[PDB]
Amino acid sequence: ATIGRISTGSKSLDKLLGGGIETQAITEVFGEFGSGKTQLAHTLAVMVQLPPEEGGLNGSAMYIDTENTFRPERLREIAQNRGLDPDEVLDNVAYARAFNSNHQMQLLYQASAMMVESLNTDRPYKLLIVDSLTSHFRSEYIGRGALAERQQKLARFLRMLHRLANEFDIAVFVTNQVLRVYLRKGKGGKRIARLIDAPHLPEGEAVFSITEKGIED
Repeated sequence: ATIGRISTGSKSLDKLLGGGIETQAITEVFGEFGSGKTQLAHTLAVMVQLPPEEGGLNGSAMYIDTENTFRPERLREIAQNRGLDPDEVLDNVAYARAFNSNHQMQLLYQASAMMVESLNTDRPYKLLIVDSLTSHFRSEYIGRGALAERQQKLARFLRMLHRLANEFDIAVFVTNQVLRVYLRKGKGGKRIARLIDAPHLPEGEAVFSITEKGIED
């Protein structure tokens, strides 16, 4: 029942989030294409695996890809640049591609089954990534008349994500193309993260960089 924390790689971004990404909660990052959402997702996929003193929870990660954003070659560079074995870091990230919105919900029943199997092991799942959470729902429910249903399907998927985060004590990290964090391009390849409407965290901004290590100050 202790709320775990995952470092994002950047200490200024971790400060804004009150210590990092929370287990038993969903953290949403939104912004335009190229604002760093997937780089943050890839950095977290590595960070989670690290011991607490280094910013992780000694866990494994699951990655649900909706629009082919997963880059194992990028995860290998981040693992290498942080002094880890890239093939071992890769082995600890379960990847699954969602082809449609209904397949996306079905993937959560598979994540649930996988989480149970790895629960007693020395490396339980501590992170679930959903890259471009809303892309399939917007593709399939177009126009004024399918707005009610899209919102209904989306709310249902969010209810499911909340249940998994609470019963397995995992962080859920979701990305959303343009807890909520707005990402934006800053000056000189810098990125600005702005925290919006957090109940117990003040609004503020955090500037960070995209490097060979993924995300850092």
